[PDB]
Amino acid sequence: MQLGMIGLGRMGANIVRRLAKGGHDCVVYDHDPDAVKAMAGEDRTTGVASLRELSQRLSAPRVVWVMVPAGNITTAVIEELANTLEAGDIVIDGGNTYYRDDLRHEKLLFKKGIHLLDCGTSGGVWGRERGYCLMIGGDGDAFARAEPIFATVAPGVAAAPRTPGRDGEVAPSEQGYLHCGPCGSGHFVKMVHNGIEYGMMASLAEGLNILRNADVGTRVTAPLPNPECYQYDFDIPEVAEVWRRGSVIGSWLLDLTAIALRESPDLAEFSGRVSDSGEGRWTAIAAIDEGVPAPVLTTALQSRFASRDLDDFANKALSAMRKQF
Amino acid sequence: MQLGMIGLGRMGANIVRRLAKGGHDCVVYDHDPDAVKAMAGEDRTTGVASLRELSQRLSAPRVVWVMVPAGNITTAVIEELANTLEAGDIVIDGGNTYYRDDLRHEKLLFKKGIHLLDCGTSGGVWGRERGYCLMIGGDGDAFARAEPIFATVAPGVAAAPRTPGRDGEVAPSEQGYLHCGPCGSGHFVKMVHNGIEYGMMASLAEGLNILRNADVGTRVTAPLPNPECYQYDFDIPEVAEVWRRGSVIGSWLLDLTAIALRESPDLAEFSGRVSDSGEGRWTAIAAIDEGVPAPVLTTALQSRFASRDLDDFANKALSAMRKQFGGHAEK
Amino acid sequence: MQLGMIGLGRMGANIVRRLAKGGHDCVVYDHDPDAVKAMAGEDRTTGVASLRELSQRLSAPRVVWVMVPAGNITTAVIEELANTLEAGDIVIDGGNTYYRDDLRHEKLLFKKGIHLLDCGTSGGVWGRERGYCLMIGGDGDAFARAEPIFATVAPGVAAAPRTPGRDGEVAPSEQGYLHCGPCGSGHFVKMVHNGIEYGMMASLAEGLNILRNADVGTRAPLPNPECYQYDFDIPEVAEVWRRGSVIGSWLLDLTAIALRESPDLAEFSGRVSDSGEGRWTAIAAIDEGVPAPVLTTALQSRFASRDLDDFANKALSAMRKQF
Amino acid sequence: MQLGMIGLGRMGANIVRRLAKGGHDCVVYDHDPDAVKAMAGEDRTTGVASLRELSQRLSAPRVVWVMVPAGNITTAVIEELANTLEAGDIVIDGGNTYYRDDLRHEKLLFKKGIHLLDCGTSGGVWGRERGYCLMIGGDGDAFARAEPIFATVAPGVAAAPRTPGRDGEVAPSEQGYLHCGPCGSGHFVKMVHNGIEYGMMASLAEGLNILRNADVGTRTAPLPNPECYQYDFDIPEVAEVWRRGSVIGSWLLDLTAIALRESPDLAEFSGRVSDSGEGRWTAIAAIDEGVPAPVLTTALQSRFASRDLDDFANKALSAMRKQFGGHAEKPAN
Repeated sequence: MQLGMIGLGRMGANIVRRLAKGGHDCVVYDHDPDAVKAMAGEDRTTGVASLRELSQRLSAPRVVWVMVPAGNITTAVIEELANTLEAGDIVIDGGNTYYRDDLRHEKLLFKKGIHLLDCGTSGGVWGRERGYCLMIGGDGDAFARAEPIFATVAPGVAAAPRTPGRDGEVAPSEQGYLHCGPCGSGHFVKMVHNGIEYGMMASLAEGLNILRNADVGTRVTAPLPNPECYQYDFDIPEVAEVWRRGSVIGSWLLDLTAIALRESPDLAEFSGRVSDSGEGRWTAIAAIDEGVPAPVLTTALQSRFASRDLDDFANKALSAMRKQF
Repeated sequence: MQLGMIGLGRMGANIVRRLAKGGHDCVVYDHDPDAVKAMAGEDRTTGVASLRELSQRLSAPRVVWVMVPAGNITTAVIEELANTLEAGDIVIDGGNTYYRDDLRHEKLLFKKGIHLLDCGTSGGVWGRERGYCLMIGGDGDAFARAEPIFATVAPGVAAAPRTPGRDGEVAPSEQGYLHCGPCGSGHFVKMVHNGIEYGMMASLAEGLNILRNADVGTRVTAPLPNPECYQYDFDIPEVAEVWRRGSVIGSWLLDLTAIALRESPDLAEFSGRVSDSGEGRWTAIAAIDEGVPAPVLTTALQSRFASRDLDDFANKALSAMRKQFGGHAEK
Repeated sequence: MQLGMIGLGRMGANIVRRLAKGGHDCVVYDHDPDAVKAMAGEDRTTGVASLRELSQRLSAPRVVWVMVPAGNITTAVIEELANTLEAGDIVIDGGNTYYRDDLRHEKLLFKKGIHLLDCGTSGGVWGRERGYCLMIGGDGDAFARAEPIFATVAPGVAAAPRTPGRDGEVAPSEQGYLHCGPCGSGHFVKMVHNGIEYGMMASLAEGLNILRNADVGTRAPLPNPECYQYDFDIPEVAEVWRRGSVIGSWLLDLTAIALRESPDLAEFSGRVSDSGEGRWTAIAAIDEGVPAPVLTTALQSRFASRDLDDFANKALSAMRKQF
Repeated sequence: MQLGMIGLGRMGANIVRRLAKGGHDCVVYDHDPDAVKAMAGEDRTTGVASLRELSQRLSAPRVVWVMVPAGNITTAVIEELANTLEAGDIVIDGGNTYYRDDLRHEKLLFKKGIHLLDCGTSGGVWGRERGYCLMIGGDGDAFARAEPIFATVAPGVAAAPRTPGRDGEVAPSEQGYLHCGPCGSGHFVKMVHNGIEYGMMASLAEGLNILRNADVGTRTAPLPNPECYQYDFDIPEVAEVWRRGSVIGSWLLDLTAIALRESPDLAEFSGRVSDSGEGRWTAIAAIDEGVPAPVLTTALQSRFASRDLDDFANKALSAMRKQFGGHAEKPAN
């Protein structure tokens, strides 16, 4: 089965590799023409030179998948794609778009019979040999047409045991992809996956910090009562490892964290300045609009904010106040 | 090798059954003879009826494991194990003891030459099959002598693929045990293990709730701006399922969360009040003394408190303030 | 001078009665006739039953205060104030309008040349006497005209000793009112006033809660039950904190009242509403990358007090029921 | 009546001075020579430099106030006062002592017949003119005996209007001093008083920072609707406006107003914030008691990050963020 791909980075590319390698004709493209050549020289991949050439080098109805950076670069492509496509022609979007962005786009497209499918792509610099968890939202037939594509790019049921409970047969979710519901729905679930990520990383991270500083009763701000109760130097890299078998906080993020600490035992190569792509933020904003109390996820987000010195004016404020006493 | 076990509840019973089956001689004891009785028929196992009999039927040096209710039961046992065992003997506290409490137990035992190993014992009841992630603190030699036990209850390297970065032979951590350091350091890492568990769980929970209520535009206090954006009926169980492979948030908790949501889509039959160990509190008290920002871990802990209504006077003070300045009624 | 007024609840009515005693003419109206009845008797207060009767009663250029429930009911009165007014007419929105909806309300009255003064009104149900702290936005010159209103409902400088370093002439700020900037800027500052108000309330509430359970030893095992044997008299700590302490505040003063009436705050359920300004502040904060754990945590505590954690508590229970 | 003082920092002194004017006989001391000179040339004072000389210069039964640094030093001085004083006497520890320590100090001092009164003292430097909020614990009768000291060094009912509902005659509460209960009760309340301080300061600061950055729609995460965030607010004037007829009227607003008046970008100030320890204890009492205190505890945890104590954790996130999504740590602006 045949596909389009606008935008080719660390992701939009490694998509098309396990698309070909599975058994799919893929027809790639980009803005900076470097990415379109390297791909075109591998199994079942051809690098066109415009959005029109791609639609013409595909089967009607046409699947066309956009993994370009989010914001106004996404919007221009979708209002270009509008003129360069026809009816029956579904339009997957697997970049980090705000579920609400999708609402205006899918109206501009559902005008000219062009369909949108909001895709929640995750997996990263593993998603090629491990598969890319997708959370697709839109029309039920448009979805069904592409379902081939999605299975090829998911990790597949094999990736982990089936659910102690699922007797009978084996549904989308099990392999690693899901019609989440209508327009937005796709990206919405990706937001919250990211919410939980921040939360889950922060939990490990806070606990590891706790351990790292267990020795504060040797390293001698309040006057510490009971410095004998803080005399421990913890092999943080081994503690990370030990928790990998037979405990509860078993997780992919500890596996990576057990790596990163095997390589770099004091994570020196990282400064502290933690960026946030914006999906943490829209999860937090969702919670506040829904009246869902989410202090754990929203406080993981606020810790990143603080790690980039965005607490600055509040900190001057507190300093300026203490002086006045 | 040969071993003693005081306390035969679910946990202490299953350790002996992992140990005996893995070729270890296990002398058992409990307060409850019928409980002692259960571990007589079992291969390589043997009941007693006092702490002196125990140490007469155990070759010097002895290694006695204590798996009993934490606090003044752990203490009282250890206090007689000081009159029962001789010099050079070792006591394993696998219990859920406060590391600060191990600092008192260490000194009260080395005043009759008895080494105190503190073992932090995780896993649950799966641990009899899969093994118990262990965390052991105290004497480097006492550990070394007693290590064949820890290796045996441990899940073992087989349990998870080796870490990309571990070139060569198989280190103690990879078995699922570790000499974490001096006395108390096993219970300490164990504490923080639980803190993390509270954080990871809360992160999923809050997450699932944010899906649960995406439908908040459908039903219609704060005037929800742009309600049309919140009009989804999410299949939470499938969403939990799909994340299981190809996501970043893949975990044993997410697995259980997917099982739990399969059997009961809306968790309709479940409690709503969430209790807390105390390891979760200790972690938060640790983090404050060291000057470690632990907003995520602590706020998971205090979420638990708020679910047992423990935030109620605070709530009454907010409502009281509100009436004063705004004439605001409660709905 | 001469002023409109649409909505006569515990605020807008008590605004009028303050506006009056400082020699202003007021043209009241609210759905309920009985609402517009009571007022019609009070000084300089005129009981119409039509928006058009209202705008005919006013000597151009007009200025009309809108104090109605936020959301649709606010939009409804503003749309219909477009056709009820001409040009050079100022619309003072003193209700609890999301600043984003102020922008929409402004363009929609810039299409009849009607100035919007979005005014963040503070002070609650003490404001008839004590005055209302006010945070206005939109046009420098529309503000300029309405100014002598805004000083009347405000508390005036005399409400509190001048800031050390405040030399010379009493500024708008010091009188208890201020022009914050363009449209919205008024309701945006007020929004943030409420975010801070949530955090100050919660700071005291959580503190009182710690004292109330400091007797915890006399009833997750507690190490050292001898350290938790104090039965604090919360009414009296509240009152001692009023004089000579860092934490003196109006909210401490009101807390102190409430504990003198009700020492266990028995008549309050603890199910605590939030009216939207706390939420909009926390969204403003997330969008600007400003870390606000202390404010947002305080909001999340009101949600939890209404069982809005219920599904998550269920998830955690269901998880525990396995491992 | 007549009163001993040990320790003469920014606090020890200003109680002496306030009492003398209130008409009490002060006897003083603090190691440093010049500090004992400075107090000896004022009304009803008497700068000594033995502790034995001080208990001579005082008449039994006596009242000594202690205002030396918390921990080692304050315990040192209580041990030594166990010899120096005699039965029926009274110790006022007004230091930033931990309530758990007052319970040891009350045992020691009882095994020589003396009474401890623990006094939680607030106010700051303004308390010489204005007075100090005292929160006192200890033996009911030793309070009655020392009450006149407390009543003098407190601001008195005159400092604020009477609470509506307070009938009739002035309760001590209303003076700004309170017997909070038995030994420690006083320091404990002061402890929580400080937690609340952290909570109110954070709430003002986070607010100021939201105002500060309302301009972000003119100046990573893509910002939806940046037409929304185009405000350049006057933080010094908003701080000032809020002081009259609002809900967040407080001292700390008053101070923040002054600070922003002197310095409207707080540009000279560090943005590394200390905590003293009452805040840490308040957070730990709350955890011990199953009292959810996320607002106080986060105000606390916001100072720790302000001192790069979130360092390792941040590295862990950047370590995680790399491994999964080859995410790049963006440079230091």
